[PDB]
Amino acid sequence: MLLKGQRFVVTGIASKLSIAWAIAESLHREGAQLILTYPNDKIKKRVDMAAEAFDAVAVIECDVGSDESIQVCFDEIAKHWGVGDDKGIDGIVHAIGFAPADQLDGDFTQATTREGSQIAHDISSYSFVALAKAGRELLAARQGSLLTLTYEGSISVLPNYNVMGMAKASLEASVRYLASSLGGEGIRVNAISAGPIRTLAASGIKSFRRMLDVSEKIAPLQRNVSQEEVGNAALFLLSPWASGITGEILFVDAGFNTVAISEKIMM
Amino acid sequence: MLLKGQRFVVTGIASKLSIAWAIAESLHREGAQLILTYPNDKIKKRVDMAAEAFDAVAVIECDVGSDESIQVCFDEIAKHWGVGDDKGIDGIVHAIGFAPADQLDGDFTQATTREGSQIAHDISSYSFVALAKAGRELLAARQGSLLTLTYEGSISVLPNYNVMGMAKASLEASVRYLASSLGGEGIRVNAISAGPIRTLAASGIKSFRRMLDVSEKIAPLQRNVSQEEVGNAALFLLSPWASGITGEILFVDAGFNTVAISEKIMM
Amino acid sequence: MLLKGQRFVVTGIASKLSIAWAIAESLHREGAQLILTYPNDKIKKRVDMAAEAFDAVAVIECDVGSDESIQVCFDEIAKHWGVGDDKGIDGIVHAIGFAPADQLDGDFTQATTREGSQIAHDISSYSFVALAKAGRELLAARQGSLLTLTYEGSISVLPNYNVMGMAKASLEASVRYLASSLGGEGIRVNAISAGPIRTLAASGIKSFRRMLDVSEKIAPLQRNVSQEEVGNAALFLLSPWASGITGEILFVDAGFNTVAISEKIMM
Amino acid sequence: MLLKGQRFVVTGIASKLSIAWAIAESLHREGAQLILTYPNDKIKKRVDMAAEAFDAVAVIECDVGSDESIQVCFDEIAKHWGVGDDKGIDGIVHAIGFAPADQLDGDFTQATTREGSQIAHDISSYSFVALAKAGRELLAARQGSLLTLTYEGSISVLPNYNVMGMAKASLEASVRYLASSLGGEGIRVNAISAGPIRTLAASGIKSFRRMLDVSEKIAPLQRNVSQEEVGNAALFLLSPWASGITGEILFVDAGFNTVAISEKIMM
Ligand SMILES: NC(=O)c1ccc[n+]([C@@H]2O[C@H](COP(=O)([O-])OP(=O)(O)OC[C@H]3O[C@@H](n4cnc5c(N)ncnc54)[C@H](O)[C@@H]3O)[C@@H](O)[C@H]2O)c1
Ligand SMILES: NC(=O)c1ccc[n+]([C@@H]2O[C@H](COP(=O)([O-])OP(=O)(O)OC[C@H]3O[C@@H](n4cnc5c(N)ncnc54)[C@H](O)[C@@H]3O)[C@@H](O)[C@H]2O)c1
Ligand SMILES: NC(=O)c1ccc[n+]([C@@H]2O[C@H](COP(=O)([O-])OP(=O)(O)OC[C@H]3O[C@@H](n4cnc5c(N)ncnc54)[C@H](O)[C@@H]3O)[C@@H](O)[C@H]2O)c1
Ligand SMILES: NC(=O)c1ccc[n+]([C@@H]2O[C@H](COP(=O)([O-])OP(=O)(O)OC[C@H]3O[C@@H](n4cnc5c(N)ncnc54)[C@H](O)[C@@H]3O)[C@@H](O)[C@H]2O)c1
Ligand SMILES: [Ca+2]
Ligand SMILES: [Ca+2]
Repeated sequence: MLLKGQRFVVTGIASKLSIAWAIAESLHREGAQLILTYPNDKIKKRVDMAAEAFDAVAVIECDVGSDESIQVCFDEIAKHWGVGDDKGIDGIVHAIGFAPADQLDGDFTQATTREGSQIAHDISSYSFVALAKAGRELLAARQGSLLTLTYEGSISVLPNYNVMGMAKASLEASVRYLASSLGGEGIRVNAISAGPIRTLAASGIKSFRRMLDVSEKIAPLQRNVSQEEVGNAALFLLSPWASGITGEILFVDAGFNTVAISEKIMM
Repeated sequence: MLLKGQRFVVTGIASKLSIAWAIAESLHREGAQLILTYPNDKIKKRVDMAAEAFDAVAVIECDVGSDESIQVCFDEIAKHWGVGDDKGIDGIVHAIGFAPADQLDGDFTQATTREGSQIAHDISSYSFVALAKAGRELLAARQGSLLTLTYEGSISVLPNYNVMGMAKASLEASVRYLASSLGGEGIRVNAISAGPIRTLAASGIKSFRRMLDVSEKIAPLQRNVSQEEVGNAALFLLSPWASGITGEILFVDAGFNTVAISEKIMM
Repeated sequence: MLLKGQRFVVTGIASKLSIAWAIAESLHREGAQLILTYPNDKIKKRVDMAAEAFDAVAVIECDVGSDESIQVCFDEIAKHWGVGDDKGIDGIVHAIGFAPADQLDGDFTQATTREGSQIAHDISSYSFVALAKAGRELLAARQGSLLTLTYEGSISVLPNYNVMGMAKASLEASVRYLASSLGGEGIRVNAISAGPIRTLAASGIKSFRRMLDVSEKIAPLQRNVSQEEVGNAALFLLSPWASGITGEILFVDAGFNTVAISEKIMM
Repeated sequence: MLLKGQRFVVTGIASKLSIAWAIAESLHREGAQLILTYPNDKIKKRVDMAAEAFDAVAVIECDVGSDESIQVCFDEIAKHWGVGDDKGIDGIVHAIGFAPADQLDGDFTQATTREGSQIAHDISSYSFVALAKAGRELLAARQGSLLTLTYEGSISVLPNYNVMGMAKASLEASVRYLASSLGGEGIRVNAISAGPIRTLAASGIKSFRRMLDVSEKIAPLQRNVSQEEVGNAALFLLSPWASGITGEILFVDAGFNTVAISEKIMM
């Protein structure tokens, strides 16, 4: 229905719990054709299953740490989607972040290192600019959009978020800059700031479970959001319904970012 | 399809050019049942035509300047929508603003008066709280949402916007407060900040046309948004797709709010 | 020293605990001449003592609820400060807020009334515009500045803050508008957003003491600010040192506004 | 007077036009002892002259691109300022930014490269964290503060600012994180967002002069700020007067950041 005959490149699918899986899901449900990318061979398995679940046009390798990797990915994409009068792409989904585990443990000042910061910014922030660069002509040809996933750590302190907070502030700046750079070609650029999501994996970590729990206690809706809530918001922003929207950070966080002190917290 | 069997109260329809008409339109298109309200008898005509175009369950009077007017409106609504096991309302749309014309002419300090400010805040800002108050039980019964329309004048100066800027900052605060007050009942509260819209009427005013033109010159997409772009974004926020979103200000302004100085402006 | 021969009008002194007392204090310490205003006869006593402590040029009545009251106040001020070649005023301090007590108790939606909102906006927000209006010519003559006191409730929910949150968002909009309206005459307009202050009175209220305590627990400096911290920041903004600053909201809140979830809160 | 017997480490002095020169100046004027740092041997000359003008305790090398360079700098500083019962430092001033010239020319997407972004973030953003790290114990011992210089490009697009916009969003995130990490030791962390400054050098570049000119046209005070305005604001934030302030971005930009469309711009 809504995305009939529209084409999307989705990155960052690591598994069934990935927000990007849910994004892929929402897009497929609405009639879209997908190419999915994978960073390495060990993650390739989970991507293939997504390929299966959603009838993926193609599954292409893409390490956003490698400009060469990105270039060849977009070359491959050109051959499915860059030939004919109907050439182009309707969206690119960036759902990639990484910081060395040791950057995110305890005191920001003690834990943050020159290299970890460099890596965090490269993979989490520059990579979006990199995909914008490689996708420009295809997106331009269908006036399609770019979408990234961010987080409130950028503008508000949360413990152990650390250098990812810096990397996300950076990525949100890139949203604004790209929207200015690309809007002349009718390409929209947007971000969703997802709330903390209770996953299987995440619930594993005492400190993470704790953060999830104060979240629910602060958030107006008195819960954490689900992946599907984020996927449907993403669906919206990638859809013709969002044609008037560029440069937006859309919070899908059950209202967390708007509270200073909740009544529930007062004890 | 998307809003099949869902019920919405839409205010602020003054004519075919009204953003609220386009909102009503988007909601109907997706299968929704509408009650439309009108402030006075002279505006009633335009509302009726909307009633016609969209098969309105009902057309009820509602002056958001009168608590009594609002109460009786919601009494009337109770009789269509507050009986049965399926009782309740899926959304309320607030698309009402007013300031005395003389508040909005030239120097903010010279032009702003105690009474005009009072009127601007009452009709433009308190009225949303007022509808929240009267709608609480119906919204609560279907976990539905509230939606208002705002503008960037709240946080950024634009000439002659004046006391509406203050009134809109207020209204956006009310979005945050209501989201906190109501979220425990599963009621979402959100706002769209629309960009300047080129209408027939508006194009009439030299000073307005001028503001429209610098807008297009600043905005990344190099245009002003259409009512339908705002109606579809509203559709989204009122829909189950937006179930993870409360407290949001969603800009539908073709990216204006994100620019400081455009390259086009540099001359 | 720093404010030798400079003249300030200070409002909002209700007692020794008032932030405005501390502001007056900082200004006097640095060599400034003060006129202090009082709203009513019962508050006049505390103002007089301030007059005593700081060698006030004059003590004039000023109910910011009355345009007539404000006009005559500025007439009186004209006679001390509006004659000679050295005519004018270096600053006006607005430290006035009020909402009916019943507006600020429990559920925002249940508690907020049309009239309380109206009163909150009138006294807390419009009054600053009103003083700007009456002071324009005097400020213009010495290129002096306006300063108001706000609070984070405007942009972030805190319980029972309610309609003052709306009133403060409004007042901060007025800061931006006034800065635009008045800057052509070299008049600066700024605000301080004070953190919660532990006073004698305030510590009286269980709910207030509780809010103070979560504050200290969230704030980076692990304490609440003192009146004197706010008075010295105010001193700065009213001083020639702040000649490049207009339109600013300066947070003096020991860093509260920047935290989402503190480590101390995590239990 | 105000900073009698207080000690500051100032970085980023490149010449007499440097904002950091003006900062040094303001600090000295108020009775402070300075150590100044230099990045390389060719810049060392301008630093020495500052050493002369302000009676610098010491002039130490510090390339914020080298962790080793930073460590040894703080070792040297320890020997002047880390011995005795009065050991410690009252402030550290970070006034360092760099991006490869080619990152800042034309289309953000075309011009931005993986390496330029990496370099911009390393020198402009991580370096502040690096100084925080090395200075922690000295600052802790006198409960002193850190101060950085930023710019509105972080949150609002300006042409050719590009990857520095991203780097500055990052640096402002670091301000928030550091304020949280360090506040327990009574160390404040703040930033000034300076407006565009008309310098000799800068006026040289057609595109820069143009940006300066639209600035003056947009800014409420109808001018650009001077270095001395920034130095005095810095003086304030480094002073005991600012003891209640941490995590702040203080705009010293003559009100630019608050305008959307000026009346002067409307043509
Ligand atoms: N889960 C949450 O609580 C939450 C909340 C807000 C923001 N986010 C953001 O959502 C995004 C997606 O998170 P997620 O939970 O779906 O999984 P995630 O955190 O694993 O997202 C990162 C993804 O990028 C991939 N990736 C890592 N390095 C790569 C490289 N060099 N090249 C290519 N791909 C690489 C990973 O394999 C993974 O698929 C992230 O950017 C995250 O910051 C998540
Ligand atoms: N058009 C734009 O450029 C633009 C941009 C941003 C924001 N907005 C906002 O969008 C909203 C809708 O604007 P619009 O262009 O559709 O028309 P509008 O500006 O006429 O919206 C006001 C509506 O409220 C109604 N109304 C006024 N007083 C009332 C009262 N006392 N009781 C009940 N209803 C009353 C009016 O009749 C009208 O239908 C407004 O709040 C406006 O501030 C519009
Ligand atoms: N104390 C805090 O925790 C805190 C924190 C942030 C913001 N603030 C703001 O600081 C400002 C000063 O607060 P405060 O603690 O010094 O005392 P306050 O809250 O009593 O400030 C209000 C002052 O205005 C006066 N006033 C009230 N109605 C008036 C009228 N009609 N005309 C003239 N004057 C009138 C009052 O008598 C009083 O002096 C307020 O605006 C408050 O919102 C205070
Ligand atoms: N001038 C403006 O218009 C303006 C406006 C807003 C922000 N700012 C910010 O103010 C700060 C100071 O700018 P400025 O105009 O005084 O001069 P600048 O732009 O030259 O500031 C950079 C300084 O850092 C030094 N530096 C560069 N690489 C270094 C390294 N590897 N190690 C150590 N030092 C290094 C430079 O030599 C110079 O002294 C910058 O961070 C800039 O972004 C300036
Ligand atoms: Ca937004
Ligand atoms: Ca600020």
